[PDB]
Amino acid sequence: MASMQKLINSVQNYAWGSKTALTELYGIANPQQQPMAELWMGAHPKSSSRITTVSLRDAIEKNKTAMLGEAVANRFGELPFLFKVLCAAQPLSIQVHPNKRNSEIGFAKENAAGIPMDAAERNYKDPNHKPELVFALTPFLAMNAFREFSDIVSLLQPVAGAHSAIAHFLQVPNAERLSQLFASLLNMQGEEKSRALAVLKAALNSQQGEPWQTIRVISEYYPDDSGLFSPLLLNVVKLNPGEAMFLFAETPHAYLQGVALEVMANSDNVLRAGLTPKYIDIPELVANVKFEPKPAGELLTAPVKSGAELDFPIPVDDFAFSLHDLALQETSIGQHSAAILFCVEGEAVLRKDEQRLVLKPGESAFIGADESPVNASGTGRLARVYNKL
Repeated sequence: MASMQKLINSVQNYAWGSKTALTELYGIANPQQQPMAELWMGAHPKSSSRITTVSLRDAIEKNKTAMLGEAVANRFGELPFLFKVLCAAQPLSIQVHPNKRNSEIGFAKENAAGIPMDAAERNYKDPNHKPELVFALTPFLAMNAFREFSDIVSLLQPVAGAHSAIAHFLQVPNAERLSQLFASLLNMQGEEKSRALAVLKAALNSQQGEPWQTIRVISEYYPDDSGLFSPLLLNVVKLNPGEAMFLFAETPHAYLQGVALEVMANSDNVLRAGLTPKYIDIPELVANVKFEPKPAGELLTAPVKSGAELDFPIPVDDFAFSLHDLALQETSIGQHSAAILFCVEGEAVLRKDEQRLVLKPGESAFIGADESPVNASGTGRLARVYNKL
């Protein structure tokens, strides 16, 4: 193993992935025009990155302290982050990540039931909650958290007659009635559901702009989904490149279009909340959602610039994320932990003593804790996932 290891990374060819994005952005080969949904950078047991070839997982397993650093070897016992490029060419499902206590419970329920971790029925893979950070690489359309009540009221007007639960909320717009509204919409069946959707679709022809536009787009993929009402309840966000959001527990969100970097745990817990053909346990979902608005001005995470470094402070010990402006003069990039460095744009030259490693856009390198620091020079920006402990 050299000081700096250029990663060979997995691309997950999920059907919702873009056939072109990784190629357009990074020159990643795709002669067969497969959907390319996620590019994984990390040591996940199902699909670890490789180094020159051996599994990064396997390499770390053989000297955790040297590779991870003492702090991470102590606190986590494994690489504590998975770093992805996500390319959403179709709108994805609305999801909720349960809080710590409910995660402990769900994890235990599933273990007690003997559900394999890998089963498609398995919803809880960690007895904990860790936030997730999403950072836009191209303009990125998403939903995140409930709108202020007055916003929801205004948006539900044109569809007040779609369902009695909508009328009920409008009569007294509060958290309790929002919860009831959310549950009622998800539980609509048969003609009740079709009538509600008919009202909404008629509205889509007499309302202009957002979120009505987002509903139109989603309806091309989920034309019979009660989740079509969701943009009226949840904030629709359009991230410009370089903007980011942190997904809090107990909060519905959805990735709808575009390319983003995602920093997340290796193992997470997901409850679905719409835009899915799958079964939803509504009582469980509702018991794990906080029906409280989040103001639009609070949706983006505010980064902090210090010299050439832009940190995105994350309220969790597990992982940290920064962007580094490259210059032709070297700057030192150092950390107490394993790091993954990813060239966002431009070109990065990494140097450790006499070793040099060039990263073109879309390429990444793993730096073991023992090998910090490395000097970076070039043009553009380098993204870093690491651990601050």
